[PDB]
Amino acid sequence: GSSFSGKYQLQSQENFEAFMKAIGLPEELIQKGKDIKGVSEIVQNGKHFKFTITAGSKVIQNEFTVGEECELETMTGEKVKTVVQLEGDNKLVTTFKNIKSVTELNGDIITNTMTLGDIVFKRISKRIGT
Ligand SMILES: CCCCCCCCCCCCCCCC(=O)O
Ligand SMILES: CCCCCCCCCCCCCCCC(=O)O
Repeated sequence: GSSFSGKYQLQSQENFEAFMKAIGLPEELIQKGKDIKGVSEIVQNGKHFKFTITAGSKVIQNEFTVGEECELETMTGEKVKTVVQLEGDNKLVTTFKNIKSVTELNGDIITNTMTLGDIVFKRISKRIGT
């Protein structure tokens, strides 16, 4: 299975600044990063996932197997041990650092929602070729 596989780019986001402040992203990276339409690349092979998030020179590479312990490198660079689960046929769900993350794919649109307390940080991305 390779349902999530693809190359995607941010179209729009909500609450970037409030969320990144709350998690402790350096102010310099908040200000430089707020208008970056980052590129996300996902390679899925059954339960095994590799994903790359690129925003300028900043490249975050992660991998996990659904249902197994993984170590996810977050935006600050903090690495957190967690588990990513499938929810329904189109969602990837996990929690780290008290952040609830939901990644939902519908056709060529991926929506990622991260909520920390009352702060909801929503990203909409669109497939950009192969
Ligand atoms: C060359 C100047 C450096 C640019 C630094 C960019 C700062 C990163 C911006 C954060 C983008 C948010 C990515 C989160 C991805 C996700 O939620 O899955
Ligand atoms: C960098 C923070 C760790 C991310 C934790 C979520 C792991 C499951 C989702 C992986 C697919 C990545 C899709 C991201 C799309 C986007 O950039 O908004």
